[PDB]
Amino acid sequence: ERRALKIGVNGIPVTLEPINAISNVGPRIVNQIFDTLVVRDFFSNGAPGNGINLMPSLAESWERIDDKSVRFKLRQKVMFHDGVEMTADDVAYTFSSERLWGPDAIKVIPLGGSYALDFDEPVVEDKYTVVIRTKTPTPLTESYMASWMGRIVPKAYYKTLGTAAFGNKPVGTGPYKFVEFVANDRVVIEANDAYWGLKPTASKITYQLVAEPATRVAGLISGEYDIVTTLTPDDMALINSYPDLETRGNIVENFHMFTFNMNQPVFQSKPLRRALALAVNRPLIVQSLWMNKATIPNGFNFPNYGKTFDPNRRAMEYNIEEAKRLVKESGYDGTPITYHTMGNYYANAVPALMMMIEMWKQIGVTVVPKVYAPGGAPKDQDSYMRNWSNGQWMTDAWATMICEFGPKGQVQKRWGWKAPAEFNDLCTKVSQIPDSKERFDAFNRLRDIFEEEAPAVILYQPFDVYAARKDVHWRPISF
Repeated sequence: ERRALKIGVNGIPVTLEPINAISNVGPRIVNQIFDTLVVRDFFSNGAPGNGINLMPSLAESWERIDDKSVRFKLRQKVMFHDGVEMTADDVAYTFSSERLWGPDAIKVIPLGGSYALDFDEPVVEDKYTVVIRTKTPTPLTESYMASWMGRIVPKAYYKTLGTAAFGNKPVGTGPYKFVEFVANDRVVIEANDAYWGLKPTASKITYQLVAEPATRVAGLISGEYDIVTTLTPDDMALINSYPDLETRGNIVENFHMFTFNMNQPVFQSKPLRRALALAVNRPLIVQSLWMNKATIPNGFNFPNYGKTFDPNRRAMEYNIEEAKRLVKESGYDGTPITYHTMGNYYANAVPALMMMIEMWKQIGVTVVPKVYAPGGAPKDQDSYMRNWSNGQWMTDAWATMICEFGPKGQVQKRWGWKAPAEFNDLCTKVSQIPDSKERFDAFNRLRDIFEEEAPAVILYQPFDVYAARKDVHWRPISF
């Protein structure tokens, strides 16, 4: 009745601490180990997979008290995997200054600051009642608690171990409990039959890194894997020709990109960054490698932003006449520039890069691929161009333009983008005003600045494909 699942994955996260595991490969594991206060009903209001009504989870109920404060009434007798009962203390600690958004917390959850709402210290009213507060008004508290920032950690155990060591031996309240983590290789979790919710339906889950997609497809065909991730539309015909197997594909609320180390002199200024951006022929890449199933957004602008999505925004520019003119202006000597990619951690990363190398050769720039295996990431000083993705994890344009690219983010702080002052002032402004024409127009100005500055270059939203045995009716890979 309960089988051990073997999942062939594109990558293994560097840690299982839930915030530091935020990546394309960590949530699928940490979402089984941990729970959130509330969850999104992805099928609410007729939504075919990405709906937004919030439903109870670790919180049985919740009440917004005012524009800064939300009271959560917690489920009782919820046990962490080590037998310690979850209480309001744990929830308060999860969103505390000490763990998440204060100055010392920034050092160990480097991105806790940039991804935190403007929290004030939570208040514990009683064993099962906590109030989550913000120093300034924000309507996002409740939906943030359903996000990948909201996974609840055990205060005593986490504080004792510290963020790094906790990430190697995580304890949560989720339906599966930690067994093993071998860096760059596998994670094993096992059924938690003390789970407060529905009993787990698998006895154990092993996430095994299988770097090459063709090896993952061959492993599903041979029965070595029950489920495999991060395939492309091109793999679908072969898999679906096996009656026992099937594929599932969808546009995901994530965009692939390439970006730059702007601490490097070659990328400290926008001309050469923008030149590389304007030479990307996105429709050709989508037609060649994605069977025309990947979507090209009209800027840093996605429908899940709701009131801050602009359906009439212009397309991102393709102008090799201007790209050639900007290469000449930059004084680009012709020196080869590396583009680092961890194989096909991102689906079609290497074939899209090879097509972009040809496009960049056509505008006078020489880009050379530097393909590395998991754990072989270069030091920041050795990184120039690289690929990345951003998951659009809020129903508001604050994520990821402000999270990642704003003044508190890693693109400016770690990777050296010296953003125009109007950009950082607009980031500050949008975060202190409600949904309105002012806020909507402000995000459009930020999008315009993003395209002019090219701290990153959006490629497309991938058509993510996974595959599985038809007789495997539950798949913990987080669509």
